[PDB]
Amino acid sequence: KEMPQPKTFGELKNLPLLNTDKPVQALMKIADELGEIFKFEAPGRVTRYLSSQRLIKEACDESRFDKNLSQAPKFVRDLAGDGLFTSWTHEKNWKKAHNILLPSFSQQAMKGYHAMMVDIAVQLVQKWERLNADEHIEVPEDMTRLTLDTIGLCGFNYRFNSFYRDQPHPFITSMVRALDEAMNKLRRENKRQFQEDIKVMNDLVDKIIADRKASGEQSDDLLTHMLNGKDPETGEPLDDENIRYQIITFLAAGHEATSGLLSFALYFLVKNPHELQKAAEEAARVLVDPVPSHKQVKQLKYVGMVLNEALRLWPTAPAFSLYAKEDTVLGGEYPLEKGDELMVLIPQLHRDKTVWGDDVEEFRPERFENPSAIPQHAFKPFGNGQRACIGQQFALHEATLVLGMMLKHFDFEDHTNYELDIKETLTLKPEGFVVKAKSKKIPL
Ligand code: HEM
Ligand SMILES: NCCc1ccc(O)c(O)c1
Repeated sequence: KEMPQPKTFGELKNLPLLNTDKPVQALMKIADELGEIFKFEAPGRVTRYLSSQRLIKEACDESRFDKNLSQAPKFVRDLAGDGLFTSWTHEKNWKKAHNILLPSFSQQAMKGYHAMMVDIAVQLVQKWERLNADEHIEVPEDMTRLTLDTIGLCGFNYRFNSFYRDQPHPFITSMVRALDEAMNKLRRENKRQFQEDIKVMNDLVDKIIADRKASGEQSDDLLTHMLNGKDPETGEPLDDENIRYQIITFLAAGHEATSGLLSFALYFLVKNPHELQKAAEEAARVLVDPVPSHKQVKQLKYVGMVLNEALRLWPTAPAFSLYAKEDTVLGGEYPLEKGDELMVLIPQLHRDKTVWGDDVEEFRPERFENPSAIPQHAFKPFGNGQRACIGQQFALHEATLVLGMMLKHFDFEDHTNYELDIKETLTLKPEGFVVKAKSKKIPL
């Protein structure tokens, strides 16, 4: 078969369709019009956007396709070097870092990060306790303070102290503006600003790395695990520059996807008072202590379904790219040559009615009551295979912990009847999402 293609702009091909503040949402509507697969061209490039489980299940075959650096990864490499998110699978550093870090990202390791995550989670609860009557919460704003701070502490025992600030730590300022300057190229002076922001970031990370080496200190952070770890295959440790790239990667790549998830989840729950009540009821039943234990977080199952359903509707890291390792036919109908690229459009996958049923636009956490009912590769918010999100257990333990506590400690009002507005950076979030809290007065 011959692939549909969206509207073209003379010599710029489909490029100007990406000249927009909301390009994922623009691609979703094209997929609505054109179906499970379309060709997208720009000067010098072509890729194909996939939307059906039928096709994505083959694109997720790792004997046939591997991770491609385009978009999210390629421009981000300018700040995260050959960290895990921005390295090709065949780069020696990717496989080294993968084998060394997998153990520090498992469910087991979350027990070691648990206390630092509760540290920051408590600051968030205390902030909201301490608002006056008539004040309100800026949700993605507070979520982003929390996830950056949690990553900083779990990653390299460094405190950005975001809940003490109107103006973020200069590193965060630099990293935010550096992701902005990366993302903005997707369509095209402050080149020396980027160079300054990179240098702010490296100098800080290399400092903490040297300081930790000089001190000999052992703590419960990822930096300790990186300075200590040896790859079983090569027998080598990571070098100091690579360790710095990983720390920046966890911050640049991990914080926003995770605050986005918390924000959408809260958005869905306030728009669906029956499901908020069910999740509040589980939080009260389970979180019986002043501060949550790791084990109690594992017990918040409904809260976990809530998060999964939020990720289904609005996967906050919304697309990833693959290349064909050899000539191959996709779907029985589309021949591809080696090197041919594909984009997996996750929010559209997650709306595949053949897989989810007809109610795909509905918020329904009970969909995830039995995960084995979901066909393979139908739900991919953490990507695929050996290149899937190393931070997934981190991200979900964090979101479950935090949502669980917010639900234990507060009732919520959508006091403005907020109209969803999805801002896109490298990630997705509900821009301007605001709520009022009313404390249940449960002491920490
Ligand atoms: C809800 C939050 C998150 C979502 C939805 C998410 C999603 C994803 C996705 C889709 C990819 C695949 C990218 C690709 O194929 O090009 C990925 C990779 C990755 N993510 Fe996340 N992520 C989240 C949180 C985090 C956190 C908290 C960390 C902290 C370390 C993190 C670190 C990474 C890294 C290092 C990779 C590359 C892994 C590899 O290729 O070896 N992520 N993530
Ligand atoms: N760790 C999440 C990093 C990330 C952010 C945006 C994306 O589109 C993506 O594929 C991955």
